[PDB]
Amino acid sequence: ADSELVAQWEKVQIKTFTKWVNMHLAKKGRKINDVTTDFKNGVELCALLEIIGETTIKCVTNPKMRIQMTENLDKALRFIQSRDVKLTGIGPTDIVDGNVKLTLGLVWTLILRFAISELSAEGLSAKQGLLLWCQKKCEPYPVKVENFSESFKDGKVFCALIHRHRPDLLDWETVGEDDRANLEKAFDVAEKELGIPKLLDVDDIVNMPRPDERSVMTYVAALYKVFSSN
Ligand SMILES: [Ca+2]
Repeated sequence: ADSELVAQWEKVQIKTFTKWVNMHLAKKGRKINDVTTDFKNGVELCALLEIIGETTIKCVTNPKMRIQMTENLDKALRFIQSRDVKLTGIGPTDIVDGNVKLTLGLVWTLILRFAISELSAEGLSAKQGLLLWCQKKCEPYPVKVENFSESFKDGKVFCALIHRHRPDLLDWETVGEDDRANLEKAFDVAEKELGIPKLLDVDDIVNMPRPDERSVMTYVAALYKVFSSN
């Protein structure tokens, strides 16, 4: 049983990555509907990189020629590899033409670079550090953190992550066997008391046999920032 739910994970990852883009685009009054269509001219990708890159690359803000959109992504793809990112096989025509697997692949490289990179340690993938991070925060709690898919489905781990850091924000006696209740618990606390938009749609977690791994990691990257000892 994979083919229909692989299509479902793609829908979900589009929504989560879109909402993750908007999180940064909102810091300047910008917003997009759909990451698979809204980077096709390069403007909002250049926009996003300026915010999270702390640079002013000059893009053509209302491209009327296909040439200008393509050149927009030239400047975008240039800057990304200036920040030590390996672009597997993504060129500008792949995003101007609106390819979904390569655009999601691009955005995931930005999430990995600008949201999770701090957790890679010379032989530890950024994914490895993040999970080991959660695992050590969740030792006190009756939860297993083995992955970023099934371990996060029922909501207890999102609550432990917040509770271990800020127990005034969340009561551990109120988490139970109702996944939707726990998920709404954590996402409404993080959204009101930590500054984190609801990048995960509760429907998309409760509904599927397990969540999209890269979506969950993106929300978890956001929790990781909000808890910085320094
Ligand atoms: Ca929904």
